[PDB]
Amino acid sequence: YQEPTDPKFPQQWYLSGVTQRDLNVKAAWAQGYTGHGIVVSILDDGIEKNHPDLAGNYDPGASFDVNDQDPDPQPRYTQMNDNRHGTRCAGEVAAVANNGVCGVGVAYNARIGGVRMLDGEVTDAVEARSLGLNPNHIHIYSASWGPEDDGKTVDGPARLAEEAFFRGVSQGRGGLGSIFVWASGNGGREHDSCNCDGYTNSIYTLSISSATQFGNVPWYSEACSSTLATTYSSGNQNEKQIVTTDLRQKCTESHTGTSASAPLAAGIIALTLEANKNLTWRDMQHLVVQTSKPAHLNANDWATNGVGRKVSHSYGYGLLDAGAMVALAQNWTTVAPQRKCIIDILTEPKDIGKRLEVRKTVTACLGEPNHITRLEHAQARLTLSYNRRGDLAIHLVSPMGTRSTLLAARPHDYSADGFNDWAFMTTHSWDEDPSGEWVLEIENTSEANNYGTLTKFTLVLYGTASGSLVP
Ligand SMILES: CC(=O)NC[C@H]1CC[N@H+](Cc2cc(Oc3cnc(N4CC[NH+](CC[C@@H](C)C(=O)[O-])CC4)nc3)nc(-c3cc(Cl)cc(Cl)c3)c2)CC1
Ligand SMILES: *[C@@H]1O[C@H](CO)[C@@H](O)[C@H](O)[C@H]1NC(C)=O
Ligand SMILES: [Ca+2]
Ligand SMILES: [Ca+2]
Ligand SMILES: [Ca+2]
Ligand SMILES: [Cl-]
Ligand code: NA
Ligand code: NA
Ligand code: NA
Ligand code: NA
Repeated sequence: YQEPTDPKFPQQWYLSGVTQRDLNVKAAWAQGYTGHGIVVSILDDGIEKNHPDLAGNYDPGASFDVNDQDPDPQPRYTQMNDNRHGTRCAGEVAAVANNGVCGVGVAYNARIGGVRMLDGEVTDAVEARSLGLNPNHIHIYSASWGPEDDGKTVDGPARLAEEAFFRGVSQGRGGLGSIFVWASGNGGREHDSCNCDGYTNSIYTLSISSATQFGNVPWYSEACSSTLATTYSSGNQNEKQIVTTDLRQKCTESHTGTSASAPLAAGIIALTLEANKNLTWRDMQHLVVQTSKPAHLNANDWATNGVGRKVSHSYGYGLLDAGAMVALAQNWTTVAPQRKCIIDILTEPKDIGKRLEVRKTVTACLGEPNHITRLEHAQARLTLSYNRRGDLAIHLVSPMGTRSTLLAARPHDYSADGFNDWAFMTTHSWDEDPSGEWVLEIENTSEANNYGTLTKFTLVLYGTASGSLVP
């Protein structure tokens, strides 16, 4: 295998590292996987389709302009270079290799497009028309943004966008399901808690957080239980950043944030789909769970779950490992059809006060076609009132003892509107047997005499009843 000759490839430390602090992408390339035949679309502020490092891989069939309602996603050029982010992300996935320009994409032979959707009012329809763009041509969608990362917002896809997610994973990609890759958020300095973002909190999105070059949790990271894995991104000013294509036919060495991590994951997923084009949207999440690597990622919350995997709310199952992903994809057996077990927990509303614990022993739909012995995602769908929402911290403990943080305290969240059937999601009990006692904890983290009521707690289990590995 001959590694890329591009002038800035040596500066793409998260690929070309010889120190083991990288995404192990060269190993995938050396197995023959470069993204050939795979189609990725960047949902953002547009894509400079004539960029010298993107033109050779540019695919109009992966592109649209929902802001101006035309097929051409070219960015709006301004003095401050406002609409450059989509172009930066496109190059992370699929910048051309061995052409004397900038560096390379993770999947440097994949086809790449962009949806111009963020340069205008982002409505439910705009979101739905973007997520649902050409779903039998585009394999993988990359989205780096969502509701405001101000640490006080609770919002997610409205009706059309949620319908687009279910249509995508159900009928997209020939029935195998669109793969939606999401950044878990940039709200770290606002103490944001990312299950409050219904896009990254969705089971239908494969959610990605960031690690700095030295293996630390960056200032901008949000912790939450819905995150699945991690890719490198920026950190302090002694740590390197992401190197990629930039607006006006330039390169950049200063692409940053969790919003730079999701495209790298999308590229790794593109290599993996080249290795096995029959992978379903759920198969891809299984591969990520099984192959991601905690080693050398620093966090104070690494915990071993019930099947022996380390999980963190900052990192999910750890750093993506592209060589391992493509190796395991090749002979992967398609997972069984997805089951869903609905358990309405409360017999009466419960006063929260200073602290509430709800314990329930469940059989996970024993005797039914939705019996689950092998969990994938789990949700605690909660309806509650509270006088100051951000004073609440919420945890969910599985029968195997895995304590998922569903919500951390959010000091800026002064809302008195509570949670209205909010489906807090955790990935940390993946492959556990969910039969047994679940424990929900709601606590007032403030010394204030806060008050409210939990009126509904639905435990929703997804998964299967076959195919488990030895822990
Ligand atoms: C009841 C109803 O009908 N309820 C409609 C709302 C439902 C909730 N939704 C949330 C939402 C807001 C949002 O709002 C924005 C707007 N704009 C940005 N931008 C633009 C500026 N950019 C500058 C970057 C520069 C500084 C740089 O390069 O650093 C940052 C990102 N981000 C988020 N997006 C998304 C979204 C983003 C992507 Cl990607 C894909 C999809 Cl599907 C949805 C979603 C808004 C409409
Ligand atoms: C894809 O997987 C399905 C489900 O196991 C199987 O029926 C089908 O034959 C597979 N197709 C290919 C081309 O491998
Ligand atoms: Ca246009
Ligand atoms: Ca190049
Ligand atoms: Ca957030
Ligand atoms: Cl469902
Ligand atoms: Na965000
Ligand atoms: Na997700
Ligand atoms: Na444990
Ligand atoms: Na059990």
